[PDB]
Amino acid sequence: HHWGYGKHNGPEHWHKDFPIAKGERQSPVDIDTHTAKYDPSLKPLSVSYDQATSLRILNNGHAFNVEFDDSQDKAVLKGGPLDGTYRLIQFHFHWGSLDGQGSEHTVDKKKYAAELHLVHWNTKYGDFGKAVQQPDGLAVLGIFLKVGSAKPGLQKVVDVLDSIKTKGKSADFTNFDPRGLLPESLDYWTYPGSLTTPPLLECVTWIVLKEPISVSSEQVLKFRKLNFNGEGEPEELMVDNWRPAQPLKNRQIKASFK
Ligand SMILES: C[C@@H](CNC(=O)c1ccc(S(N)(=O)=O)cc1)Cn1ccc2ccccc21
Ligand SMILES: [Hg+2]
Ligand SMILES: [Zn+2]
Repeated sequence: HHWGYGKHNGPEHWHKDFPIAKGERQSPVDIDTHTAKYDPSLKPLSVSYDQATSLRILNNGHAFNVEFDDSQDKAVLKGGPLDGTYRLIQFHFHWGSLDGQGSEHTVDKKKYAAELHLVHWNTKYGDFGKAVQQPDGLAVLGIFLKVGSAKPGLQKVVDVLDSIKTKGKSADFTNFDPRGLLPESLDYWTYPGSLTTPPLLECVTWIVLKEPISVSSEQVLKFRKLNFNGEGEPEELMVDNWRPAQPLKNRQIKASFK
């Protein structure tokens, strides 16, 4: 009865309504560093978020999304393994109920406390709706979060969570700079995959950053006080909204560094 991350409608049940869940290029996957192939022909990533227009933040019952104005080429991603220009449309997180779990992708079986997804769509296709119908329609920039010192750029996001506590609530969120959530280095692994939540469409080129960002115990704690439920329903904490690693099948993970 509409997907979730619970015992009764969680990841292992998604295949009943979304048959593609057992396909050939499903995400997330485990990054085995010793089998990733160094590819010297990969180009440096090109992140241009200087004219980024954030609009609002909302709780959709699965996670919280900060949306951006993508009517024009304001914030894009170019280079790396990409072909063409991809527009930033929204970013969201996946997190756990404990510091030792949260991320969707793992590195050599190791799980991080959470994972950030910056979602972009191929401008060649006109609009997001069309992009989700093509093999190279999306580009998701994934960043891992580990518990340590505080991250300044994340605090503004943390402060407003109280106003979007339950399903369906939103709040205006203008003038937010995404550049405050990037690690120093832009080295990455890349592979062809899918969305990690229903519809689970196989239209994504995944770009996972090697270097994770640090956030405090207090910062992640705040994420854990959100609700899956809308106002007036019984309370169900929003935690562990992540999908388990899927088999790689016949794909190869390419690294941009040695
Ligand atoms: C795609 C959904 C919207 N979902 C996403 O855009 C999305 C983006 C990134 C991730 S993640 N975590 O992999 O980065 C997950 C979801 C709408 N929608 C629902 C049914 C549906 C059918 C056709 C087209 C769009 C449709
Ligand atoms: Hg697709
Ligand atoms: Zn995601």
